[PDB]
Amino acid sequence: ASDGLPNKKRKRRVLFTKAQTYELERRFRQQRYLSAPEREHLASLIRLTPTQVKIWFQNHRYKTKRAQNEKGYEGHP
Repeated sequence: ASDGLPNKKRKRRVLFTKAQTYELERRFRQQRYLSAPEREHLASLIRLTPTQVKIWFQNHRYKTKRAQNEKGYEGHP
């Protein structure tokens, strides 16, 4: 459901719920990038790891609205 899906694409995924997807998309509209004093505070506020938040903002800047998302695609980021 959150760590699994009945499809064949990617494999290994991340699939996050409505608190997690809310905060990540709302910084992706107003910002590009978010530095360590405020990025680690966003990960402690929402409850995730520093390495999964860092590579979420890495994979979202990658020509993303098609399945040509060549390096760093965890589903369809």
